[PDB]
Amino acid sequence: ADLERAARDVLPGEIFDFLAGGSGTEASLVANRTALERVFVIPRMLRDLTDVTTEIDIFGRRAALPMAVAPVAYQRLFHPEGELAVARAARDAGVPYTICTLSSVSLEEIAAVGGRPWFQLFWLRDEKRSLDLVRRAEDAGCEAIVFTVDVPWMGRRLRDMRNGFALPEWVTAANFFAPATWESVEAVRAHTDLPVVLKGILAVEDARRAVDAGAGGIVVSNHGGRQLDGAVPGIEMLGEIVAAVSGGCEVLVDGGIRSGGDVLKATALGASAVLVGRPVMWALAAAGQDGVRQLLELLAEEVRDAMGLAGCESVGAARRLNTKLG
Amino acid sequence: ADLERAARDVLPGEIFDFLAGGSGTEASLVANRTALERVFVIPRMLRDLTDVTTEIDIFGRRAALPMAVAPVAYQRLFHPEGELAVARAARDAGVPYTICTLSSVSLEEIAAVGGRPWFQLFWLRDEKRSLDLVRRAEDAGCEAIVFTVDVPWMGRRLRDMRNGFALPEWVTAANFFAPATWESVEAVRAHTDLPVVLKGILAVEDARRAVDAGAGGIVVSNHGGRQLDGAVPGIEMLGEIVAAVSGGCEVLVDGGIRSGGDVLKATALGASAVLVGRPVMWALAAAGQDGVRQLLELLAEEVRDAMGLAGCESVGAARRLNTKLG
Amino acid sequence: ADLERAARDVLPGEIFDFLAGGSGTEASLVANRTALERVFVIPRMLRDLTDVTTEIDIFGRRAALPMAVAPVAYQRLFHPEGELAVARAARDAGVPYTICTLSSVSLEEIAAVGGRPWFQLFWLRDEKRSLDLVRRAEDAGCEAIVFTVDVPWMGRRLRDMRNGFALPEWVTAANFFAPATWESVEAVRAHTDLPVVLKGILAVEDARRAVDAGAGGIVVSNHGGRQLDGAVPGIEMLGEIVAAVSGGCEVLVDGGIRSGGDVLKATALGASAVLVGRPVMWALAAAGQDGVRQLLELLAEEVRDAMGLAGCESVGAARRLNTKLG
Amino acid sequence: ADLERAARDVLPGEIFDFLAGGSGTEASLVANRTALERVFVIPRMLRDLTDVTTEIDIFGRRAALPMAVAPVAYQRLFHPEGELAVARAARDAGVPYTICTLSSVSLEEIAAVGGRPWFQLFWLRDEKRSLDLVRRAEDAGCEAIVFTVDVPWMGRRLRDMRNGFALPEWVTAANFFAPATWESVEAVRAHTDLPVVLKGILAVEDARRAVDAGAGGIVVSNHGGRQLDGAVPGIEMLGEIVAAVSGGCEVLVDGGIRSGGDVLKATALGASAVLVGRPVMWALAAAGQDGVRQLLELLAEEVRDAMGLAGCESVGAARRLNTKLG
Ligand SMILES: Cc1cc2cc3c(=O)[nH]c(=O)nc-3n(C[C@H](O)[C@H](O)[C@H](O)COP(=O)(O)O)c2cc1C
Ligand SMILES: Cc1cc2cc3c(=O)[nH]c(=O)nc-3n(C[C@H](O)[C@H](O)[C@H](O)COP(=O)(O)O)c2cc1C
Ligand SMILES: Cc1cc2cc3c(=O)[nH]c(=O)nc-3n(C[C@H](O)[C@H](O)[C@H](O)COP(=O)(O)O)c2cc1C
Ligand SMILES: Cc1cc2cc3c(=O)[nH]c(=O)nc-3n(C[C@H](O)[C@H](O)[C@H](O)COP(=O)(O)O)c2cc1C
Ligand SMILES: O=C(O)C(=O)c1ccccc1
Ligand SMILES: O=C(O)C(=O)c1ccccc1
Ligand SMILES: O=C(O)C(=O)c1ccccc1
Ligand SMILES: O=C(O)C(=O)c1ccccc1
Ligand SMILES: [Mg+2]
Ligand SMILES: [Mg+2]
Ligand SMILES: [Mg+2]
Ligand SMILES: [Mg+2]
Repeated sequence: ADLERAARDVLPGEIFDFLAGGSGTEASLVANRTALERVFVIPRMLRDLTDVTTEIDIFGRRAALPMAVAPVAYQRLFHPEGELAVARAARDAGVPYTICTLSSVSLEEIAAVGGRPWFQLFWLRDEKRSLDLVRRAEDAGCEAIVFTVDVPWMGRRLRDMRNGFALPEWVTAANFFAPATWESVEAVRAHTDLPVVLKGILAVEDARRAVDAGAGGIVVSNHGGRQLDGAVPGIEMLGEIVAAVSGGCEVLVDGGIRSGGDVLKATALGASAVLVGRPVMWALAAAGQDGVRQLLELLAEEVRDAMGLAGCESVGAARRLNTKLG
Repeated sequence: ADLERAARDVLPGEIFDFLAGGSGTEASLVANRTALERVFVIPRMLRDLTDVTTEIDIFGRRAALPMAVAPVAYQRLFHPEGELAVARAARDAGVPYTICTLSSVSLEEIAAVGGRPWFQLFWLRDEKRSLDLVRRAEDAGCEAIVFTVDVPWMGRRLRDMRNGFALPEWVTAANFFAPATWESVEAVRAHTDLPVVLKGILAVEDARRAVDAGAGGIVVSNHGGRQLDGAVPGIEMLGEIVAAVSGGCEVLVDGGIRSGGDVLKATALGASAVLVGRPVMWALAAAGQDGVRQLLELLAEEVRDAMGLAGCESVGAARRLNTKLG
Repeated sequence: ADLERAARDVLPGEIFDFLAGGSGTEASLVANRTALERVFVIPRMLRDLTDVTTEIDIFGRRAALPMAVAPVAYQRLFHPEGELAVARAARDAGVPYTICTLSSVSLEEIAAVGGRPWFQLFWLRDEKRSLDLVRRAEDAGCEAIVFTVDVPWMGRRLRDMRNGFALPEWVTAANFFAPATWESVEAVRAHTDLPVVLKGILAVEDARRAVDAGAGGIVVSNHGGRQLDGAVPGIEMLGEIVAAVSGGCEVLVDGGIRSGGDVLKATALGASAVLVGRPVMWALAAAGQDGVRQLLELLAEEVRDAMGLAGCESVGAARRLNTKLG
Repeated sequence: ADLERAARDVLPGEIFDFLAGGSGTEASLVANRTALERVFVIPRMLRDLTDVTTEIDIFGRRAALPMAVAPVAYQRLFHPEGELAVARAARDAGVPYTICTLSSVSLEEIAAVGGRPWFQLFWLRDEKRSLDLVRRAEDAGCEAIVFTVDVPWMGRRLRDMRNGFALPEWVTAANFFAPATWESVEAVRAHTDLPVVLKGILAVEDARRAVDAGAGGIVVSNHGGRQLDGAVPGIEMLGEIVAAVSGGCEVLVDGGIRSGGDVLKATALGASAVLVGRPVMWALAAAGQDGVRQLLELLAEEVRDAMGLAGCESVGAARRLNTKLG
């Protein structure tokens, strides 16, 4: 959120491109923003705002905002403290932090920071190794398993191909693949008491099947435009998906959230909470832990401002706002 | 209306930005104009135009045009004569002038200019002080209380933050805050016989509740894009709101009105009248009282021209025009 | 149709602006083109094209194309031969030519060129003088009275105001105003056996009333964007109007026709024929009579090409084509 | 697919324009791309991808991808090996190749390359010569007759007119016209056992009549924007056409396909397969046979990538994907 310039200044171009890029022609990356910009909120007036609160309860825990840090791999690419800097700032802000399967600091180290860590799973070739990663995350105190379900394999990121981009030798997968199926979801659900959250759902019937499968939540998402190029933005499917699950699981959304007003739009369309990816990495690149803290404080102020201006004393009230496309 | 250049020439940049700016990304500021530009009128032909009149009756009084000067705070920012220059030109044009709570000349001085002064209220922390301001306005001969209902607090105007903009010491609140609620509306309605007009309504159910609450009018408005960034333009809610109140109160609109054709569009969508904000301040900056007089004469000619070209001998006929979105 | 550059090269700027301009912000001028560009034809294949003909019968006479030259005042502004050059080229092409009330050569001189002259009427202050002009036109052999019904007064053409544009002394109204009403239409209809064609109809109920009033035709038109700024383009009202009159009169359209493909679009939306204004004046400015001849030959080839490519052996078949908005 | 630059580098400008251009204002050429860009796919997740296959069965034969090389005349314009280079690369990729009536190498030479040759027919003035060409194609082992039905005559390609473009003397119609009708279709169908595929259908009723006429397939197509300027893109008619024929023939589409994601969009809208024209010629110009091979390998990888990311193990599954317009 205007820290993007600072991050472009400091990062090597090919790392900036790894962060910023999408797959193919980047149509789905651009559409995430276009779709949000077409949504207008219809605010309410003259309601009691004596106790405006941005807090929510999600997956058994209070969060300070309806927002979590999205899983983004290899955060030491952006700053030497990598995941620890981001997790510390998230903890201090009361925001859940999603630890990656491909984190550049081990999941146990990040969980020891405290806060509310979730763990994002990629399915390994091996049910047994997959479930061992889930068990590690649970043993370390992670509070939810965010199972990424839109990466049978990685999308074609043409910026990275044009750059011949590769992991610097000083960045590794500190926790150390086969396509996940509904059978994999069931194996995870049977082996943990943590809520299983399926990230990357766009079809209404997949959202309904996720509830039937025992998911505790879904993230309506086209993976920041990095997977199928031409995949619909999650924000365009969110309202239909929220209606189809009719309260059967938490429904989160991501893709393009860049302000507290955008958070308000997502909640007015029915989201329980959003994920935020690239902006958190911009803040990390620009100023480390303190950069991420400042970003989360700015987003917190913007969310409180937008809610009150729209007559909403709580996130639940914001979910009852109506919208109009423009 | 092309006086904007002259105003940019003369004003200090940070004052020009205070006037021109909106909140956040300015999406709602831009949308006010985009929304008007999508409306096309379907004109009628061959009707009697022997006595074309732009006059309306509103809040017990004749007005020369279906237009009033919007409340804009601190008009000495734009010209040394500030509010007195604008109120004199409005009086001479037969246009109501809305005196601000944050006027830079006292409300009694502006009311003494004559004309048809309305008074815009911000709710004070203190029902008693709020009602004393209403009583001052009524004692001074103001004809309507325009209660602003979309500012529980001021929006985030990033131009002003980037400029570190502050009131020059030579500008003060010459009449000298807590969020207004429906209880505040009732307190005002019980304490005045003047029509109470709620400015900043966008939701249909808030317009219906305003009628139920005893409002004499509403202004369908997103506050010139200065409050919630992402709030729908008033012009996009106007037709639905006019249908929902079904004549129970006057329905005004503002945001982006820049020509007599725009006034015609608003009336064809059902508005009783419009407010005009920034253009009046451009005229004031460019040429003081005579600048505002010339602006109002130009708008008067454009409204008469547009009405007649659309076959409308009266504003009521213009409200029966149909429109098409393009 | 790419002769516009040549015309801009040769004409004085203020005359070019008189020709090219619209009223107000020119929104309706631009919308005439935008609206045509959104229409796509659904062509038919494999039909018999052995005898493709672009001819139509209109107002009792065969025309070589479904097109007439629109009334454009003061054509000596564009070329020394003015109206005679255009009328000669129209005659030779088999296209009707509309003589203006404000022609710069007398209506009797232009009618003597031959061809199929129509006469465009502006209502004079005086029913008697108005009807005398109609009688002159009929005596001279004009075949239709094109009564302009969208000019109670002239629109505000800001290019001309900025230019301080006035008629050169070498251009006069060689045939030598009060707002026309439905009473005026009836006076004309009672005083001529020629078909009366009302030019400037946009509302469906005005098209139905025109049939009830005894009009032989209407021109669905916003006057090339020169009258009400913000008036809907005629092409956007054409289909609804054609359905409402259900064959009760001829329905023509104008505004922005710049190719034979555009003629095909208008006919697929239901027009009996189009008028063409500015392009004919470009051709006249660029190369006089021979310029207009070349323009009409190009339009004739483009209309025949478009019809055949869309599977239409006749203009009637083209009116049965379907369209899709894009 | 980014080989377009290389082709522009090497080809003479007027040959590049012959390849790239459309008719008229090129509205239909541009719309082919705009229309695809508005389509978003709704991908499915968590399905079995153990045996993803891009193969289809069409006109009695397996094809490696749901794609064929479109008929493009005079390929020696782009490279000295012309049609033989393209047909060899198509054969090696398992893609059908459409031999043109106006090929610059004889149809028997191209068919002898092997692979799966189809033959595109233009109707000759002479049923007997037309049917002799069909018999030549069948005798040579072509597997389908692609009867072009949208060229009663060639469209007006203004780039070629402005260039005064003509065939170099070193390029000839190595196989050596009157408008085709439904009678011509029947003559072809009665004289061959090969499937007859009507290329250039856009109207729903023409697609239904094609099935009734005994066509084995249709290509929903506006001829790459080269025939009627203003013709709807095929991709905008495809879904309605697929529903109307309800499995009665194969339904192909072309126009603007530039990636495997675009192939996925076409199949999600119901196409059995696509044709690809200009990109194959870019590859041929840039690098001959090996250029076309590399293009087809890239398209094959992109189609497999897009299918799997959208949860589709087969092309049939991709046809059951839903889409949303954006
Ligand atoms: C560099 C980068 C790496 C990853 C790695 C992962 C990952 O190992 N697992 C996963 O499940 N999602 C990922 N993502 C998607 C992310 O979690 C959000 O879906 C989008 O970034 C939301 O959009 P923005 O807020 O970024 O627009 C990534 C996004 C970016 C930019
Ligand atoms: C500098 C500036 C100050 C104020 C202060 C106030 C205010 O103390 N009370 C209120 O109730 N409305 C205000 N407004 C909104 C105004 O009354 C109109 O809502 C919009 O200006 C209509 O849009 P434009 O005609 O300007 O597009 C302002 C608008 C501008 C530009
Ligand atoms: C310079 C100029 C003068 C006139 C004078 C007249 C007029 O004395 N009577 C009338 O009834 N219509 C007029 N018109 C409108 C014209 O008849 C067509 O309605 C539009 O030009 C159609 O649009 P284009 O083909 O020009 O887009 C004019 C148009 C132009 C440009
Ligand atoms: C230079 C050029 C020549 C021809 C000659 C023919 C032809 O003798 N017969 C036919 O039946 N279609 C043709 N076409 C259309 C082609 O078959 C495809 O319909 C479009 O090229 C699809 O669009 P793109 O993939 O090109 O967008 C051509 C296209 C181009 C560009
Ligand atoms: O999932 C991703 O989007 C991503 O960019 C990525 C790249 C490498 C490893 C893991 C994730
Ligand atoms: O209400 C407003 O929009 C506004 O700009 C303002 C700013 C300072 C004081 C009062 C109003
Ligand atoms: O009718 C017109 O549009 C027009 O431009 C005009 C101007 C002067 C005289 C007559 C018509
Ligand atoms: O069919 C075509 O589009 C085309 O361009 C063409 C041109 C010359 C000969 C054959 C086809
Ligand atoms: Mg996001
Ligand atoms: Mg306004
Ligand atoms: Mg026209
Ligand atoms: Mg194609």
